[PDB]
Amino acid sequence: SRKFFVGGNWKMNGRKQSLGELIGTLNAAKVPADTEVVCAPPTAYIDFARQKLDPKIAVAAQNCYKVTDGAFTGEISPGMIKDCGATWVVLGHSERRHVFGESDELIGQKVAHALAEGLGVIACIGEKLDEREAGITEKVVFEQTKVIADNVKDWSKVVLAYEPVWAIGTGKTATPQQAQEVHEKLRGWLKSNVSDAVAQSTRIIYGGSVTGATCKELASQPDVDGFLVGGASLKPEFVDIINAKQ
Amino acid sequence: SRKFFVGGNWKMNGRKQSLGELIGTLNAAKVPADTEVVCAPPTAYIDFARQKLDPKIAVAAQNCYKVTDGAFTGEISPGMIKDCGATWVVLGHSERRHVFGESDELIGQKVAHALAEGLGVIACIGEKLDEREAGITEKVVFEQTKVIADNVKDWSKVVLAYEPVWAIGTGKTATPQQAQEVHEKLRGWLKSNVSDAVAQSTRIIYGGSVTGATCKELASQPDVDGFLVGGASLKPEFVDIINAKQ
Repeated sequence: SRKFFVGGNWKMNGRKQSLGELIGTLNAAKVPADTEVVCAPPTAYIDFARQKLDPKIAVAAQNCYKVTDGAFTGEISPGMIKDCGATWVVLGHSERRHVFGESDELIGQKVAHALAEGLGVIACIGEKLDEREAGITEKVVFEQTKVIADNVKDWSKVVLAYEPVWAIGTGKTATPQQAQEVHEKLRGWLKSNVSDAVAQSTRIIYGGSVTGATCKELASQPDVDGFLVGGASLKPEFVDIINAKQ
Repeated sequence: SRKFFVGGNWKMNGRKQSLGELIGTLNAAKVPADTEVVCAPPTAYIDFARQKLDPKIAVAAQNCYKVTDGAFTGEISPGMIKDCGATWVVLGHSERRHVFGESDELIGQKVAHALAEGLGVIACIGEKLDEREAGITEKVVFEQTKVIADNVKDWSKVVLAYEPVWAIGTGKTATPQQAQEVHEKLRGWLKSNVSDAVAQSTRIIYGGSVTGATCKELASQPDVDGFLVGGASLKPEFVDIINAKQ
């Protein structure tokens, strides 16, 4: 049994007014004892969000760089994230890979550094539509997962998030069975490439479309251990998703 | 007369404690009249710094993206920057261009968006060593400045910062005469391609190595209107540089 994990990625949305209201709503929510909840605010608001959020909810940064301090204008380090009271960082998000061209190697180095500095890591992988239709879903997600694994010595504070990028605004959508299919393959890769123990214990969360209407069936899939939620994470709907297994 | 402008780019350095100390020292400093001082904290600390800094000192973000909200995990918008009480953003910094591969096109789009949203912009340009040695300093900085300028509709909100990347961490050093040479070329470019008014009124600040021992000679150069200070901005030496015209 792996502990249910629900992360909310606020992306680049919100201001203090709107996010304060959202945080009020989340603070009022009775968070299930068996569910681990994490919110990832825009970078300018990590501090603000951590101050306002009840400690029952953890805060994540949406990205970080790979050294503790340096001449990297516009970046932040795991040390700063921890200093702001956040305990997680999202790494390798599809938007960072594809819009900002972050390489597997760079993401791997970020993972190693974030873990070494005491953060938990939500490490994201996922294939694009062209890749899925060319039939290389496995080649792609396995290679992304491998580079992440090459940089994980301890999987205790790692959560893998599968993003079906092929279903983001493409005209295709993933069924719960298709999500389950990839999650199972990913877990199989962990078994065959790392260990049975790591495969059994590592949360693989779903980063596809999830809403109040769909969260229950997705959460029931045997290899789906939770969610990295997009737009719904900014709405009272997020609470329904937190309640997915209740 | 152009108002002397001193910016401190903290880059990816510091934590609440050390930055709190830096801020205390800055608050206690006597800033000369007619000197505009701006500090650019790491993104996680924009909010923190603005809360702690005397209102006499403005806060800048070190980067932003080109739309107001959106699916850009890890980015922030001019709207968020303003919401945290900051009034400037640094754009096109050498580290953004050369470590994170930000294109001129992207930088131009960011400048346009930040200005449309009512932020001030510190727009950075500068040539690398291989460019300097190839004798194409003017070609490079002129092309960078052109993209910036094509995306400016009100120069009263812009400061241009020349970074001699060729001298920074290469082992080469820039003299006051070399800085002045480039600044005069840039002002002449503004005069020829934008207007006489804009050339006369626009601050062009020097973003190369500056110490307490070099700042007065640099600030005495006719076309040098201040500094974008790097590492020294974290130290008491910054106050000396603020007083370069004194």
